[PDB]
Amino acid sequence: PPEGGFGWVVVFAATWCNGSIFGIHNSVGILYSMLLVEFQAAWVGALAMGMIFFCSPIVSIFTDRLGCRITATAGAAVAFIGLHTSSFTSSLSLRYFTYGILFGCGCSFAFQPSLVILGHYFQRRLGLANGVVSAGSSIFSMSFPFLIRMLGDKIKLAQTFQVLSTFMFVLMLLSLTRIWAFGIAAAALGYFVPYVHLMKYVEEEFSEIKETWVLLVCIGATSGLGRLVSGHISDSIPGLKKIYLQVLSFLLLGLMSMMIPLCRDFGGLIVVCLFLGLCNGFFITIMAPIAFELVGPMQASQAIGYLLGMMALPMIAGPPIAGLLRNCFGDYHVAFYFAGVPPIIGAVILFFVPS
Repeated sequence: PPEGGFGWVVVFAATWCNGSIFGIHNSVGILYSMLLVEFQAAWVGALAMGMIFFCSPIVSIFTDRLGCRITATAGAAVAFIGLHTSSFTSSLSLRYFTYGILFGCGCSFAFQPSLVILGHYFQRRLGLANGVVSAGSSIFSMSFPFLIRMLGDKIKLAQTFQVLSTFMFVLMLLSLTRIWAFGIAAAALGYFVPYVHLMKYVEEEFSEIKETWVLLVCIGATSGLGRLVSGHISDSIPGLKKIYLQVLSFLLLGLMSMMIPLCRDFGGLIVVCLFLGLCNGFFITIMAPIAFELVGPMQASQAIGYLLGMMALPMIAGPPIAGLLRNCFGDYHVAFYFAGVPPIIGAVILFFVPS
C-alpha cells in the first residue's frame, strides 16, 4: 500500500475518468435539446441516465473477474464507438439504439472500475485522496461545457458527436492504470431537491452571473473545497463512527432545505449554499470510504455496485418529484417544507445496527 505518491498517477487517472464521464453525461443536455412523439427525446434521455447506474451490479462481476483496467478500456471503446456512431441517417430506431444503448452501457462499464482497486494501494490517506479526486472531478466537469463549446469550433452536429469521442479515447489510453444502503438511498431521495432550489434561486435574481467560469463555479467553489475537507475529516475520524459524518450532513441538509426564512436573503443564501456544497461533498464522496471500512477491499466492488443500483431509481425520480410537486400541495414552499424529512428518517438507526 504505497499510500499515494507514485499513486498520484492513479489519482489523476480517476480524476480524468470520473470528470469526463459526468461531463459528457451533463452535455447530454445540450445533445438531446440542441443537437437532436417528441417526448421520445425525454424518454431516451431518461433511459440513458438510468443505464449508467442500472447495470453497475453486472459491471461488478466484469470488474472483479477482469481487473479494473480491462473493463475500463472495454467501456471506453464502447463509448468511443457510441458518441461517434449514428453516422447513418437520422432513422428513429437506429439513432435510439446507437446513442442511448451504447452510451449507457459503455458509461456504466467505465464509471465503476475507477472506484475499486484504489484501496489496495491507498490505506492511510484514502479519505484525503477521495476528497482530492472529488475536487478534481468537480473542477474538470464544471469547465467541461466551456471546453467543448470553445474548442468545438461551431462544427455541425455529426462532427461534434464524433469529436466528443476524443475524451473517451484519452480515457482509453489512461485506462491501463443492506440497511446501510437503505438509509443512504433514503437520504438520496431528498439530496437533489435543495440543489434545484439553490440553482433556481441563484439564477432568478442574480442573472449578472452568466459566465461558465462563474455560474457553474458559483456552486463548484463550495463543492471542491467541501469535498476535499470532508475527505480529510473522514480520514481523520477512525472506525465506522464516520457514519456520524453523514448523520450530521443529513441534519444540516434538512435544516438548510427548511431554511426558507434566510435563503431568500443573499447574505444568508451565500452561507447556506456553502453549507449545502459541504453536505454534497460529505454525502456523495464519503460512500466509497464508508463501504471500504464496512466490508474491506475484497467486497468493495459488489458493495458499491449494489448501493449505486439502489440509488439509481431515486436519482432519476428526483427531478420528476420536484416537477410534479412544484404545484401539487398548493405551493412548492409547503410541498417541500418536509424536504429534510427523508434525511431525518435516514438519520435514525445508523447507530443501533451498522451491519
